[PDB]
Amino acid sequence: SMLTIGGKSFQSRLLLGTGKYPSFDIQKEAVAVSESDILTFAVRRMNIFLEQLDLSKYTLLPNTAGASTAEEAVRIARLAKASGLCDMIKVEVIGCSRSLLPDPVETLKASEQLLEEGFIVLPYTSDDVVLARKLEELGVHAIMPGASPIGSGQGILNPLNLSFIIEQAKVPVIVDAGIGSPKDAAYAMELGADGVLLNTAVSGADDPVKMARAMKLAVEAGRLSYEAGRIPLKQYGTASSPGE
Amino acid sequence: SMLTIGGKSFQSRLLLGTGKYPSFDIQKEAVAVSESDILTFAVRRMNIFEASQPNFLEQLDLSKYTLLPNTAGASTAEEAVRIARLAKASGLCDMIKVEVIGCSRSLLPDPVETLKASEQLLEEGFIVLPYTSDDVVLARKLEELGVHAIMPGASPIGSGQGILNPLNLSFIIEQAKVPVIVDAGIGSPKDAAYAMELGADGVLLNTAVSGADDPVKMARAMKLAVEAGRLSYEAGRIPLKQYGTASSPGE
Amino acid sequence: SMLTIGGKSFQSRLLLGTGKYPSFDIQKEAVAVSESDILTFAVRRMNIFEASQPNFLEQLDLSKYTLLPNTAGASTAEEAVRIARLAKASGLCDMIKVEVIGCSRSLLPDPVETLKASEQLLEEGFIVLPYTSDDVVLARKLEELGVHAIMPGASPIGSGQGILNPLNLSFIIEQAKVPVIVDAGIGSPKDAAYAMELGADGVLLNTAVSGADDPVKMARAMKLAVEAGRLSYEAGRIPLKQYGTASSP
Amino acid sequence: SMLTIGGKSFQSRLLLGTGKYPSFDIQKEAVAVSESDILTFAVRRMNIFEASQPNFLEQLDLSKYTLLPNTAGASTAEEAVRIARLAKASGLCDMIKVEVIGCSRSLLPDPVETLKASEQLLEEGFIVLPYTSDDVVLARKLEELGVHAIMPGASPIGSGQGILNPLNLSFIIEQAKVPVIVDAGIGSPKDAAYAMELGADGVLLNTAVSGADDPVKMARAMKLAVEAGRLSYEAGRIPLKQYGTASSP
Repeated sequence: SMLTIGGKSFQSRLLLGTGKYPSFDIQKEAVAVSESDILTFAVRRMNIFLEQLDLSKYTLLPNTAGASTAEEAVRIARLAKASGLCDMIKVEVIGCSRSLLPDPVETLKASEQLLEEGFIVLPYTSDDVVLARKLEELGVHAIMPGASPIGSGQGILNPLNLSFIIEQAKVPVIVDAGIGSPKDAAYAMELGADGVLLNTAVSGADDPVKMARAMKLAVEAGRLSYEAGRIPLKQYGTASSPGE
Repeated sequence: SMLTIGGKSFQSRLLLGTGKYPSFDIQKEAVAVSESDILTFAVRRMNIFEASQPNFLEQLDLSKYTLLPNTAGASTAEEAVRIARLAKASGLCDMIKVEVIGCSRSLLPDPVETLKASEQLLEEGFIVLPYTSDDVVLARKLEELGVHAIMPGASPIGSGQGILNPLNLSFIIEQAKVPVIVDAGIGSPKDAAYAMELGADGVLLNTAVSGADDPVKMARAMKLAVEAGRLSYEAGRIPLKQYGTASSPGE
Repeated sequence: SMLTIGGKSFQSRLLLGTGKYPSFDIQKEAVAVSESDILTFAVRRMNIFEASQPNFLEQLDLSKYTLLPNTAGASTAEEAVRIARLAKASGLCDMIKVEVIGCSRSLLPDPVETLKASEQLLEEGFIVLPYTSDDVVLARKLEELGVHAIMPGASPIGSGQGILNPLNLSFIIEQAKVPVIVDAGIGSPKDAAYAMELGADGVLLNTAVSGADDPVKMARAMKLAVEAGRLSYEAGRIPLKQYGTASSP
Repeated sequence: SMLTIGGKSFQSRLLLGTGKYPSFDIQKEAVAVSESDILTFAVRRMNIFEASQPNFLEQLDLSKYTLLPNTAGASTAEEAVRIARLAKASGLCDMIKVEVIGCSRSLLPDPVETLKASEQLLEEGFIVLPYTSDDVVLARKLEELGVHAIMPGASPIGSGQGILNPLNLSFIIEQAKVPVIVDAGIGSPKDAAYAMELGADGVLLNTAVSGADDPVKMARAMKLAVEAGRLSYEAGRIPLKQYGTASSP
């Protein structure tokens, strides 16, 4: 089924970040060739606290990057909404300055509060399997487990956990950041994810426009493969596969 | 600079295998949506070798593609040469894929026989593309014979495991003076994209597509994956963040 | 160095589970050859409940071990606390392993219930060691409650997969202010050794030893593996050579 | 069983290189604590090849070990044969490790020259052990020449990455009719243990030990790792649990 969040459907399963591109011209070009329908951005890092873009053609997913506690995240979200730049909110509460991995307690807390306030909520979380279900039980509109640490470029580090999260989900699962190249974006969709959220892997490339194109194709390719029923892994029964 | 083998250029970097699809209609549609320019097939298992088996490449306009018949079935260089000669005599050979399997369990290639068959076929005027392992120096040895491309396998034929040794593949691509096309052992788009991301000039696929529940859709998936991986390669992907933890000896 | 938890030291950094061995004779021999000083056991499945279940500690001279009863079987913090109280009242509790599984399929831990149970048991005077996931910040949240050790799993219980996310484990061990012991998901010596090579203070295993065709021999192997891994960590292993290939962006 | 090569038995399954230690004193104690019975060394780089070069075997009591000189440095089969002959004339050769590197960047072996050198040395009466890649059929071609052991690399020499293709190594070990010893590329105990867990008859290492901050302690760690891995192989480890997720097609 077409990616649907909070009752709204999207033709593109690729969520694109904005803000760290070399220039607005390159950013606008990248956004276009990506064909993304949902654009995400760090609210804090903006004048109100992305130009040359007709926001009327996109759904805005501002995030609370910079927040250390649920309270700071709620403050940022309320401002985004009041500023008219929020169709849905990406709850992001980083709890480690070194790894930049999310704080589960604060994410759980902020998600519950923002749901009570009427927001369409999408929490950025780790690949902790039960935690993901806990977030869903609050009533969030999507769950966004990270493939790996933000900006690591390592791709998905724990396919097994991601598989558990996707298979138990009752709302869309979108792999968020930690992506480095098309192979990672494709793998996420191959595992059954409903979409992928990318930012630095594209804006940080030597040629952002080309990479944005590559990611668009990779997400499509991975989704098609998932739907097509790929071949299984051949069983050889050697020592490298204990129990086989 | 698109894929160029033996002086001929190809718009598509995806080489598609034919012959094991559920039907000729599905195969035709798969070939079309893949946009592949080079079609590969095991000639030994076709009507031309014996009229007890249907022929592949059916319903296909052979004039719109470059044919890469392979010597699957050969156990020795001599058997490979026999197959190649017959394929050429039958008008189904533009280039030959030298495949000499030396293990019935893993289906991995025999290096000695592959080197032998490759040298012989080059002497006979063929455009030669050897299927080989990811043994780095072996790849250079093959190039030194004068082959027109080197086709290291990502993993064993039909394993569906993708690239098992990206480091070795990286060494092979970085030292090559002719195109490098990752051949089989591919299971999904992520693997095809990765090959291109490492710098491969192309990917050769068969069972991954023909064996999927929906071959036509997977054919389209692989086409997109190869294009995506190649684009990423050209675009200069971001590096890996260095955290300096014990999981990375040397930070 | 020497493993120290709650101020108590142990010569062996290998923690061993009891209760699932083929027999008590084998369990006794496996425990002995392992040289482990800390034994864990699921109180919920023992005789100290309603119906007479087996006494997993039968034939063992308990004066030779520090007891770490666990709350396996608990679905909520409340049930975990009750199990811990039971172990304490039965005189079989030196420290408590808090385990609250939240997924019947993966058997992965419930972070909310684990946080809750840990805080409650600390309030009740126990030396607390929570079993947790490899969620990095979660590990710190547990430490910040005042627990005496953190026990992140290498992979799901009984998976035999070994360490699935060494990076996350590395962050957990490097930020920790209490001992970090990799718990379960271990399949063979290579995994136990890796855990120690990453800087873990110890490893806790159960079925990888009890479920092997030769439990006693595997106990010996794990003993040697944990020792080897630790020595390597201390010896300063060689770095990864960099070739500058596309496979290393 | 016991590691047997050319009819000769060895108590230790750990083969150790010499000549790259911080000092001969450290080398001696490292070799001692490793309990290795077979020592390898690069003849082309020591005194017997050029008086201007030192003797990597100083202070060692060679009568306590079986000598496995290697042809490291040889770029062709001819050079390898020459090095082997020298080692023999110097009375420093019980078995010969054939090593013909064909890439200066990766240091990976030349299959053609290795095949050629092995054949020639066998003809000249040597007990031959070729260093090779993890090319599965290549390993068998070498065996079929009549060699006494096959030594596939886990990864490139000095890479410290451990075993990069366990599947291929598994095929090599399962098809072999002679001992298979994983040679170099090893970085820590987890790798040595894994090699044995896959069923290797032994492991050969050098810089992972000689290059550690504490070579003596690392030598001990590797001794324990090889023992642990072997014990696990024999003990019958637990299988990999299957969850039937998309991550396992």
